[PDB]
Amino acid sequence: AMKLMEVSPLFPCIFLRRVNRFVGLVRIKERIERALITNTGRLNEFMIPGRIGYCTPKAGGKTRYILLGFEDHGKIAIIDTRLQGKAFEKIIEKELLPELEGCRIIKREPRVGESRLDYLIECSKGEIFVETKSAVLREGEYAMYPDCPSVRGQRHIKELIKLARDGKRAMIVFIGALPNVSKFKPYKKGDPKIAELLKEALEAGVEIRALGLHMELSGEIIYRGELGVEI
Ligand SMILES: [Ca+2]
Ligand SMILES: [Ca+2]
Repeated sequence: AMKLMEVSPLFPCIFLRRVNRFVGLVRIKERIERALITNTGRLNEFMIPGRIGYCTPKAGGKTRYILLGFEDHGKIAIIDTRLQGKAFEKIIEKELLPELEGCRIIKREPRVGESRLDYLIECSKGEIFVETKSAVLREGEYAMYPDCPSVRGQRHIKELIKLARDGKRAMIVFIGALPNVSKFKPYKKGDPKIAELLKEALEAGVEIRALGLHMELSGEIIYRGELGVEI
């Protein structure tokens, strides 16, 4: 394990209810507060009235707090996809993935086919498109994706497959931002098309990685290393 970054300040809160896919209500001390949710998943196991979450302030505009994660086995599971992405960016910056040494992000959200993928990364010998996905659904030692059907994700995997068949470099990285997981697999029930598409991706040449991450109550974000991938 090693430290990537720190989030400050971090406020414990009580999760009250999800208003819609973008917003939740939480209790912070005396106050009921609107908190941004940046994760399109159901997060049914986390979004339970009474559960302890962790928020950070947001300077402007619509909402003043971001719900970053939830208490999970004494640590914090990171649900916020923006934070997960920032953690990934630190991994790239610090060159902590040997295969991506000497590589850096040159474009964020470039258009690819009918969609956009997270990153275009430039290396010494060429470029690589990298899509990162949240994997915070737990089954024992596994982090899983997704927790419900994702058309957005089906599209992304299709564009990755097409890149690889065109002989371009393509990668999907699952961010297993849960403490105490050592492996990754697709949650077939959540989206059987995605599980089928990930198999097709492997065969086509799309590189698949999964990373273990969590946040400590201190705000420190910890990179545990890679998770064992099953597809
Ligand atoms: Ca994206
Ligand atoms: Ca993404």
